[PDB]
Amino acid sequence: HRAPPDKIAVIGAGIGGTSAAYYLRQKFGKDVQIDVFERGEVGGRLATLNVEGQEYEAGGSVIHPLNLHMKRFVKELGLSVSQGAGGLMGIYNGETFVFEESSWFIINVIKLLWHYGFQFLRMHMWVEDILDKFMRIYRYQSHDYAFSSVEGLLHALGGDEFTRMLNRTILEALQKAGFSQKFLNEIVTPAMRVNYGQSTNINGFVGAVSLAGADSGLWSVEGGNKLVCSGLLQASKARLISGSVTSIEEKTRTKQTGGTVKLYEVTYQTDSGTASDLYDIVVVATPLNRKMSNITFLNFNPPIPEFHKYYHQTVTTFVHGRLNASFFGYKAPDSFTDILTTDNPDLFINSIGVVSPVKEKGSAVWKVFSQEPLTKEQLNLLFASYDSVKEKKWLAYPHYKPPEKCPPIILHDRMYYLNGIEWAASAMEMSAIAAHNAALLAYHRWYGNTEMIDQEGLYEKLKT
Ligand SMILES: Cc1cc2nc3c(=O)[nH]c(=O)nc-3n(C[C@H](O)[C@H](O)[C@H](O)COP(=O)(O)OP(=O)(O)OC[C@H]3O[C@@H](n4cnc5c(N)ncnc54)[C@H](O)[C@@H]3O)c2cc1C
Repeated sequence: HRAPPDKIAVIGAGIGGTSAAYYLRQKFGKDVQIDVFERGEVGGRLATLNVEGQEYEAGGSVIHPLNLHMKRFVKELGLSVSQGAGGLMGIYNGETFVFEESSWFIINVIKLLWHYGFQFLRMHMWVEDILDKFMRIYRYQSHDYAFSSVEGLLHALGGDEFTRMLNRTILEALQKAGFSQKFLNEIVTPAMRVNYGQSTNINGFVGAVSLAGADSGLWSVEGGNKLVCSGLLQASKARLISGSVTSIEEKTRTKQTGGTVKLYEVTYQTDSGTASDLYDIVVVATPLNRKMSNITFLNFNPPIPEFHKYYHQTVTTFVHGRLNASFFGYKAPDSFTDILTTDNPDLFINSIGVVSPVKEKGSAVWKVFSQEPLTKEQLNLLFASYDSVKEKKWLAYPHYKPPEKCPPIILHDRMYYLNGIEWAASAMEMSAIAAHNAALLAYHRWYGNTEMIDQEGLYEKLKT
């Protein structure tokens, strides 16, 4: 038994930050002060963007059914789900379509059998086994077990298989599993491009998450994914502070009872000028690039270990206007919503797809993933006409460079960093798992419940 903490800072009003605030509240009780910093708008990558009067998801867009944190949250917050359908889908290689979906599902079955055989089925079954192991996390989190390291977490779910996938490229992985060069370049690679704007040179684990994201049932939050952030924030009853955190420094206190412990001074800038406050615990729920969150770490002993890592640029470009169906090879096209690309370096886009707005109400609204800002020439070559154009540059996810070691969860004595998780998978639910885990870990670390940390073979014992 020990003194419960007075103040906790959470840096970042992301889905990660606000999820932390929520779970912290659940572990430390109503008493503890929780402050969430946000230099920008709540939601971070779950922003929207106004296009001819309506809001569209510009960052985090869809949510899988096995995203239980987001499911439980939308339920608890009483938000509505925009579980819509989609449309038609094709893969372009820079000459023609290696594959196009038909209106008859049986046609599609036939096409995919001829072109790929059972590889469609076999990937499914390989992915299910990965997912199935991964779902163990919920049971462990519902029983409050924590993990000090993204690797250790994965190990606890899938054992060595999962830690080896992290160090493998999803290409290596699927070749070792006997998937064909054809299927890898025609199916798998486009999926990587659309999802993570990178090729099959990304973490096997990320990649398998990616491939479940072609599973069906998908949905989004009606009104914006970013509502989930503000909704949790409210429901956690944390104090939201608009300011760009600049610096974080250890100090020593003096508990009335002659204490001598280590606090963290967080300095942040606002309109008015500089301001600061002292915290017993810190959770960083933003990436630690100097381009993404300029926090300086002062007088630490020992120094925070190396989270130095780089994210990948993806530009979401929205266009109200009609496509150039002839730029993909149609001439007189009888009658055609999403185009994915193969890894052809003559292409300048990752994907291009008609979108619906967040609210629920040709020449329509399109969404273009590109590595770089689209030039006038490329917009013109892309669309016949366009009334309006909107574009956000998004350090969106890691530049997965396997083999590599995920950034720590523990930066210091009582300072935790959840965005390490991205290097296993960048997704909404992944931020939620990390936040949950980060909260548990901090709690167990504060109260010294070492029986609850880094416990292996949990699933067996927890299994009936
Ligand atoms: C283009 C795109 C598409 C995506 N599509 C999907 C998808 O289809 N499905 C899915 O599940 N996920 C998707 N994601 C991921 C989704 O956005 C998740 O939210 C993501 O894993 C975490 O992003 P975040 O900013 O919400 O969280 P975090 O990165 O954990 O939160 C970062 C927060 O910290 C704040 N911050 C930064 N610096 C400071 C500072 N100095 N002081 C205070 N606050 C600071 C930021 O403003 C932000 O709010 C997508 C992301 C992008 C960019």
